[PDB]
Amino acid sequence: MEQDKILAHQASLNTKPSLLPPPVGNPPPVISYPFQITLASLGTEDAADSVSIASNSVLATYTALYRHAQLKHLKATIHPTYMAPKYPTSVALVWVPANSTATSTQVLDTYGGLHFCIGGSVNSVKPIDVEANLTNLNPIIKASTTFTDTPKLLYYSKAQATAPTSPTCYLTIQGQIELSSPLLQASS
Amino acid sequence: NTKPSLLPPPVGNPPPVISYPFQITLASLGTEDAADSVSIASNSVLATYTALYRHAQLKHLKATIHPTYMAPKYPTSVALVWVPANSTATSTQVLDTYGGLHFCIGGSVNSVKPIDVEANLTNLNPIIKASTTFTDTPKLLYYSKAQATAPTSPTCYLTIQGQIELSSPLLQASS
Amino acid sequence: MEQDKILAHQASLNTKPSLLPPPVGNPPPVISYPFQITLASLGTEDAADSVSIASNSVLATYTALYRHAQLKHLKATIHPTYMAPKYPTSVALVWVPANSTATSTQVLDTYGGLHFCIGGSVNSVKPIDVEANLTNLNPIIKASTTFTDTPKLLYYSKAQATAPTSPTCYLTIQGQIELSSPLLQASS
Amino acid sequence: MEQDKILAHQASLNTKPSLLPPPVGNPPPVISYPFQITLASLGTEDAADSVSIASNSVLATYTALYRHAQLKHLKATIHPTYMAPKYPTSVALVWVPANSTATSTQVLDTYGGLHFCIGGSVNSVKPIDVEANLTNLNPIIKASTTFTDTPKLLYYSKAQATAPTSPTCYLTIQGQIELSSPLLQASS
Amino acid sequence: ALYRHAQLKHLKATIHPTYMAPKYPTSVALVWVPANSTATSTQVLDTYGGLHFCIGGSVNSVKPIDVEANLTNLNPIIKASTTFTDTPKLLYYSKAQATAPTSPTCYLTIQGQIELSSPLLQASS
RNA sequence: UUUUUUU
RNA sequence: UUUUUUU
RNA sequence: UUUUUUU
RNA sequence: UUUUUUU
Repeated sequence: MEQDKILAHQASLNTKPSLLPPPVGNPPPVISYPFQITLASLGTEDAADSVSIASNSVLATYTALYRHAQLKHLKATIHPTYMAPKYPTSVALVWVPANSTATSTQVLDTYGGLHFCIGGSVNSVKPIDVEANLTNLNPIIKASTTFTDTPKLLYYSKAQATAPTSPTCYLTIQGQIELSSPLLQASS
Repeated sequence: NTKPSLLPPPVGNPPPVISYPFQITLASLGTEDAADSVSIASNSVLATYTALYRHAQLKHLKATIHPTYMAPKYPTSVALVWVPANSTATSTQVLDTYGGLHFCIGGSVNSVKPIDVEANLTNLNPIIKASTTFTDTPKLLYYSKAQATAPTSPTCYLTIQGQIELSSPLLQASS
Repeated sequence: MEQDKILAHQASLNTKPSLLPPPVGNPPPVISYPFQITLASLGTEDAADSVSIASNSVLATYTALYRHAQLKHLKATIHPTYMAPKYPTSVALVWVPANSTATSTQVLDTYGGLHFCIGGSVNSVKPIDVEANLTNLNPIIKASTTFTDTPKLLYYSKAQATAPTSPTCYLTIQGQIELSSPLLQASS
Repeated sequence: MEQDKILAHQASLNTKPSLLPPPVGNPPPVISYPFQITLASLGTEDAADSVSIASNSVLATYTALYRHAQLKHLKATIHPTYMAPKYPTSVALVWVPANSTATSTQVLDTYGGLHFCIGGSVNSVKPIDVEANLTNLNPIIKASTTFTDTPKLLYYSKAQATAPTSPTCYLTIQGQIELSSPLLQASS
Repeated sequence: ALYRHAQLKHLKATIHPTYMAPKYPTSVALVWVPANSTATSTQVLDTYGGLHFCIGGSVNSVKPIDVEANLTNLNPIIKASTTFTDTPKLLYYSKAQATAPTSPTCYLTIQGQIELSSPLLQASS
C-alpha cells in the first residue's frame, strides 16, 4: 500500500522572529495629558472628512516630544449652538480602525454607524457623546513600531439648503493621552 | 527613557478564529526557462480572504510539484527554497542557499511522482496580517530549466497549499 | 438632578489588535561584533548631513546575515589630522531618534548636541568621542518589523574660507552590535 | 444620563421552525448495495466533466426504488490500460460538495486537487484510488429533503497530441449505498 | 507652560567654541546665583563658584566647557502654586578682541532636565 | 535534502 | 460633558 | 407596541 | 483494488 507522493525536506536551523525585549531596566515614567480639540464647525455647508487620530496636527503638538503615546480615554462630542433650533442639521459619524477602507459617505453602511438630527424646535439641543472603544481600536497612536489599526473617525454632515452664517454645532474630540519616553527635538 | 512598544493586556475573551483553506497554481513549467520569487504575504489571492480581517496567520503551508503527461519524455529541472521575505537571495541561487533543493522531473524511473516541500513555519514568520507589518514572512524562490527542444504543453505544475487562520473582523462598508 | 448630555453607543464587537504569537522553543545564541566605520572627511568645504544608522550601507554588510541586530555601545569620534592646526574647523554633532524633526543647523538647540573647534592650535589630543545614549535611542536596528526611533546622527561643519586640499579631520562611528537568528542568504 | 434611542417591541408568539419528527414507529430496514460504475474512457482526446453523484443516471437506477439513499463508502479509481505505457496521459481530479462553484478546469486551484501522470515506460501503471471523504461531503444523495452539499467529482484529462485509438485508462467510481423506504414506482 | 509644577533635576551652562576662536581669543566669565542675589556680571570672580575663561587663542577647543549649577544653593523649583525668590540666575560677562570677527567665537547654552507634573489647562489651538 | 527546527 | 478628580 | 416569545 | 467479507 504505497503512497503517491514524495516528501522532500528543507533543512532547518534555529532562527526566530523578534520584536522588543522586556523593560527590566526601570519601566519609564508615564504622564497623562488631557485635551479637547475642535475638529469642525458644522451647519453652514455640507461637510465630510476622515480624521486619523494618529495623524492629527493638533494632537501631534503634544506627542511630538515623546516616543510613546497611548490614549487612555477618547470620545467625540457634538455641541449644538444657538443656531441649531432654527436650522436642523444632520451629523453622522462612526469610529473605525485606520486601516478600514470605509469612507465618510458610508457611515450608515458600516456596523455601528450613527446618524443624528441636531436642532429643530421640537428637538433637543442637548450635546451628544460618542465614545471610541479603545479595546477594539488600538490606543497606541505613537510608538517605536508603526501600527495600522489606530482610531479613525469618519463624519458626514448635511446642512439646510438655505443655511445660516454661523455654525449650528461643533464637533470636538476629547480625552487623555499617556505620554512617555522623551524624544529629542530642538527648542528653536 | 527606553519605552519602544508592546500591547495593552487582552481585556476579555480572545476573538474567535476560523481556518480557510487554499491551493494556488503559481506556475506551469517545462516549456521554457522560468524563475521567480513569490512573497506570500503580498499574494493577490490570499489578500481577498484576509481583506475582511485584522489578523491572518498561516497554519500549514507547502509547495507541491505535479509532473504531467509530458514529463516522461521531457525531463525538466525545478529548484526551489523557502526564505524569509527580507532575504536578498535570488531565484538563480537556490543551490547556494542553505536548504535549497534541485529536482529532476521526468525521464528516469520513479521520477513522475509528485513532490511536497513544506515551509517551516517555526523558521519563517507565519503572521501575514496584524497590527503592524512584518518583514520576515514566507517567500518562495523557484527556478526551472527546460529542454532546448521543449514541448508545447507543461511538464509540471507548481502549486502551494495551506490554511490561514483569520480573526478580528475589520470594519468595512457594505456598499 | 438631570444631566445635560446624551450618550450614544456605537455597537461593538470582539475584534482586538495583535502582534507576534508567544515565543516557542529555545532562543537562538547571540554574538557581539565590534566595528568602526568612517562616515566623512571634513575640513575642505562646509558640510552638513544626517546619517540614519539603521540604513547605513557599510554596517548593513554585518547585519545582512542576521534577522536581529541590536547595538550594545555606539559612539561618534572626530579624529584630527596634520592639517587641522593651520585650518581650524568647526564641527557640531548630536544623536537623535530617527523620527526627530531636528536638523543639522539645530545641534545646539538639541539636548546633548556639542559644537567643537577642531585644530587651530589645539584639539589634537586623544580624538573626541560623543557617545550615543541608548536609553534615548532605540538600539534595535533590525528585527521582524521596522522601528521609527533608531539612532540618527546629525552633523554640521564649517570650513575656513580659504580651505585646504586635504581633510582636517575624519568623522567615524564605532560600536558593538549584537547579532542573532541567521537570515538565509546566498553564499555566491 | 439619557440614551439616544427608542426601542420598539414587535409582539411575539410561540411559533418555531420544524423538520421531520422522530422514527419511534419501527426504524425502517436498511439494505446495503454495492456498485462500480465506469465514468469515462480517457486518453484518446482531452476531456473534462463534472459528475454530481446524486444526479448520475446509472447510480439513479438503484436509488429510483427508494426514498432514502446514503453512501457508506465512495472512491474514484484510475485504471491504466495496455496503451498507457506508450501514451502518457494526464488526469486531474478533486471531490467537492455539489454546491461548490469550482469547475473541471480549476482542479489544481482547489484545496486538495490532485494531478497525476498515468503511463510512461519509466512510470508505473499501478491503478490509483482517491477516496471521497464522506464526513466533509454529505453522503445522503436521496431523501425527503433535498441537500445541496452531496459529492461532486471534477476531473480533467489531457491526451497526447498524436493520440491512440484505444483509451489509456478508465476512470470509475465504486462504493456501497444504503437504501431504505421503498418508493412506489411502476413495473411496466 | 503645560504644567503647574516644574522642578530642575540637573542644570548646567556650556561654552562651545567655534572655528573663529583661535584667531580671536575671547574672555568669558560666568557664575550661577539665586535670583535674589545682588551680584552683577562684573563681579563674577568675587562670587563663590564664578569662573573666568579664555576661549580659543590657540587652545580651549577641547570638549566644551561645562559649569554646573549647584541645586542646593539655588532653588530648583521654577514653577509652583507661588512664585519663589531664589531660583537660578546666570550671570555672564564677555570681552571681545578690539578688532572683532563677524562670526561668533563661541556659543553659550544651558542644558538640563526638568521634572514636570500636574497638567495646567491650556487651549490646544 | 544538500536531513540538526519543533526545548 | 466633550463624563476618569475626590486614594 | 398594537407588550404574553426566550420552559 | 476501484480496499468495508471473515461477528
